[PDB]
Amino acid sequence: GASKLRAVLEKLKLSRDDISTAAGMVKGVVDHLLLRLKCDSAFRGVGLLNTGSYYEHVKISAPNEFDVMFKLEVPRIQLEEYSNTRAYYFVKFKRNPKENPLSQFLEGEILSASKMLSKFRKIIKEEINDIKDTDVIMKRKRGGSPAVTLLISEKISVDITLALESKSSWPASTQEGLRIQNWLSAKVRKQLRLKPFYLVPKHAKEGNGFQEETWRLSFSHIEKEILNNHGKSKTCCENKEEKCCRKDCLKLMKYLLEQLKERFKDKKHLDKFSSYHVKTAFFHVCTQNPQDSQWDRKDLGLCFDNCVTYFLQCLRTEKLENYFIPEFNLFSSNLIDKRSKEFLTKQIEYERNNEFPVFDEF
Ligand SMILES: [Zn+2]
Repeated sequence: GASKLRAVLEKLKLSRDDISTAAGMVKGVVDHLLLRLKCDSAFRGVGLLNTGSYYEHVKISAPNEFDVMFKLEVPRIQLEEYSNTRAYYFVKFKRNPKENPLSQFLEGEILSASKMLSKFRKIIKEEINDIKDTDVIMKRKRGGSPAVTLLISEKISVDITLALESKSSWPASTQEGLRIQNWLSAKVRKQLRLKPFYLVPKHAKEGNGFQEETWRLSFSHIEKEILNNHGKSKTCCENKEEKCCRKDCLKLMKYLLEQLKERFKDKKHLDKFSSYHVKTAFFHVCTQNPQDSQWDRKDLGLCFDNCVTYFLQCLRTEKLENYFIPEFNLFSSNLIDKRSKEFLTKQIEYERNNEFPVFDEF
């Protein structure tokens, strides 16, 4: 019916106009840090990957939560796959034309993420002390995950991820991924694979067996491009007659998971599940439902139910392929325990049967 769902979207947007003030505060700090990082020998070519102000909001429940990614271009990269995981690689250099300033970040022959991150945190920490025009402090240490957490005016938090940039062709593991031919045409897919790919140092809970010095592929820039150009029609959501509910279904699905995680934060068995699992499942639904008529504004309740049931199927069958790397199973028994998915399945099933009481009125 979406009468309830519409009411949900209306309160989430009222908080995003309040964000614009804090968004400018993020940009000011980010621009300042980039200025210093460029003055460093190793971080000479750093910069923002995508739109700096108002970057990713992993939490939509928390407007104060901010996510930022820094790109560092390194040419002539030799990627060695780690144990056929297909999502994690070792970074090596080729031929050594001459020693690079990045040689201070490598152990043995592989490029160490720990060394690069350590100096990265030190340079940032040095700067926020020299900033008294804007009250900022650094959080420590969040388990060791690459994200550096800063806090502006004691209310908003900003996570800064350092990523490597490669303008070479996408790895072989992404060959059969990004299947958007029926949805966004083979031309667009081909254009997207011409874009550079990115490497991100491993998570806090990696989890083993990981050598601790491997890097994970990142295509968040492609995901954003798809989100802003989601329609089968080139004018989708550019006029009143083509206002689909794709983005809304993604928000509701992300907000559902967050509300569930907040509800069971004492057990910490929904913490493995992140907004990226939801985001991954959503892209698959878009692939299975490429027509814009399958995402009509009037069928918001019906469209959201499809996203829910598909996510349920992914839990039961324990299959959730990475949208770019097919052989990478996000819901594999090695990444998340089976009891966790069954727990999440039961909770979601309860929400579907009782018209999602966790959403509203609140
Ligand atoms: Zn649209």
